[PDB]
Amino acid sequence: ATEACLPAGQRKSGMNINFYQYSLKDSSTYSNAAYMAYGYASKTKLGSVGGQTDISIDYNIPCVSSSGTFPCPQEDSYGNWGCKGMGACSNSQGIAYWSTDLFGFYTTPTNVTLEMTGYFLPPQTGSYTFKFATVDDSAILSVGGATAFNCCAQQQPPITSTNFTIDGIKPSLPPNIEGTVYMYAGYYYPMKVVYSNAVSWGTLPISVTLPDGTTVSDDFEGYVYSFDDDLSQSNCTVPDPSNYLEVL
Ligand code: NA
Repeated sequence: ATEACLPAGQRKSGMNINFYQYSLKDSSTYSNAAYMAYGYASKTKLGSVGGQTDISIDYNIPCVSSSGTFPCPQEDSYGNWGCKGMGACSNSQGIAYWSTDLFGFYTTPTNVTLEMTGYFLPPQTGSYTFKFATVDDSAILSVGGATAFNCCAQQQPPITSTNFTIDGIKPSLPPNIEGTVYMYAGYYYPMKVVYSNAVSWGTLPISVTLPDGTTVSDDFEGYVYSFDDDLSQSNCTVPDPSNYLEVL
């Protein structure tokens, strides 16, 4: 069974996002499981935002044209280089860019690592299939109190588990990388996404298919929550929700 939790403190809507330094055009650091599970936090912490319910990433670099500067959808880049409907671009694909596109935090989405944490609250008991439609550049998803982070300890340093629910670590990988978790209604499941980009475009389309077959994509409002740490809440961890002994 996947470990879940019952935090007793004030629930907040959305995930916390911590941002950490990642070097432009470093294509090797994020290829390692240890880095993606926890090593990212040994680099400089850039900052954080909270309360985020729209969690998909779709970062497009600028195209500087005489008609102005506009983000170029990845699929519209061509040549050496232009953007369809904009002509040739005067700016490089290969430098850092500053934007608030990631969760409103002003940083360099071209080169950054971020950690999303929160608790997923299943409305229905059954099999949930999480998916990343594509990954630019490297990402993991972990679900469970022994795999994502410890119950009632959302804000602590990362745990060392490499038992990822979705392993999207840059070796490129196929599209539509998926991992399934059997979940019991009403229990709060620790959830961690770590995402990294080294250059240019960044993409992580996150979705989950519910037991009833419906798909929730990008906007996880009503499903994801945060709690401030309470390391003193003795009963918080539920190692096997299918054998929890009290009334939920
Ligand atoms: Na990229």
